[PDB]
Amino acid sequence: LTLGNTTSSVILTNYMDTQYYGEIGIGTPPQTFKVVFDTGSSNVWVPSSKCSRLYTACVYHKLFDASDSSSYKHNGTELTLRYSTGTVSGFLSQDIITVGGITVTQMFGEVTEMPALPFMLAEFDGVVGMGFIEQAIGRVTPIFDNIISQGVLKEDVFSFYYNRDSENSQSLGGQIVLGGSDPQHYEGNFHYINLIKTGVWQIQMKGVSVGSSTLLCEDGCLALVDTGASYISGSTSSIEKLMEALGAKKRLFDYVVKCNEGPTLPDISFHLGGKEYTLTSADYVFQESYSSKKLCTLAIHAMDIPPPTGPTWALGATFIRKFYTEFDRRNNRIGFALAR
Ligand SMILES: *[C@@H]1O[C@H](CO)[C@@H](O)[C@H](O)[C@H]1NC(C)=O
Repeated sequence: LTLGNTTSSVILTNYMDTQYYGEIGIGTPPQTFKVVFDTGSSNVWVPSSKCSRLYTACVYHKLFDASDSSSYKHNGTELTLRYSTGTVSGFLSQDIITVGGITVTQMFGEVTEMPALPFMLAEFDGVVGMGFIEQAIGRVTPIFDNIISQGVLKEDVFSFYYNRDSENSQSLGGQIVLGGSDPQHYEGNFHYINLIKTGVWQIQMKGVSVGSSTLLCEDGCLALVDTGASYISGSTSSIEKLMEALGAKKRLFDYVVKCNEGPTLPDISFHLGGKEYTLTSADYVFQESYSSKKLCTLAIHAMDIPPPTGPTWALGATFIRKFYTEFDRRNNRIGFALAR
């Protein structure tokens, strides 16, 4: 390891409280992309100029064109990246990547196959995996390990702030700090849990309360802390018992409640380290209306994550909006503080 004096921040955009992304530059001169920063994956990719326009997703996103980069280095190795909600495929390339102030030589996927569902619903183009090299497809070095290698970051950590959405332009959608936290977006103290293992941003969860009754994950279970997931997710069995306690109808791939019922829905707590992490109804309901004649989506959905990672709860954007999150690679722990 080597610690310098820099921290660097990335400004994020917030789309409808479901997508949080910022800007990176790839190549010389820079080609800019909107990318999700995702603690649940370890690869960088962006759509490629070599993606058939019969993939409608490649008609609607920014495409990396290697033929316009004087700093491109060929590799060409095929890879497939499986995400919870979809899959992309392409080949490895190397170029210079601009993220915050920071310039790093990085191996990434040029995606040539990008399915309409879900990528036509993406405001972002690509992904910067903030996971460990142990999960990296093609054993490629993740961008954060390559940034640590430079020895410029004050600390071997990064931090996520996800804001509530705005009707304003002037709202900061979110912020990643590389090498630190920003005390301007949290208050009180960080409270830390140690990872199960190095190699996955996953921690032990001791319980899940729905009011006063600890009626879920009663023994113990796993929480993946997933900056790239929109929702809080548990296992189909876990959720159908959560969603019974709340009084919510199962639809295709979300649960709903009558909009008028939304505000009187109970608190949901998550026991992590020595602290209860409590979300109000306002925190997990898309309160779009108060009518008995409309339906309102919950920001807790059902996801069966396959082994070895799973089966596990995932704490995504619904949870990070309330709790500023620090990802400590030096001490293999996660710190939560109350976001402001
Ligand atoms: C692709 O990259 C890896 C990573 O270092 C390297 O070991 C491999 O031989 C490369 N292949 C080509 C054809 O450039």
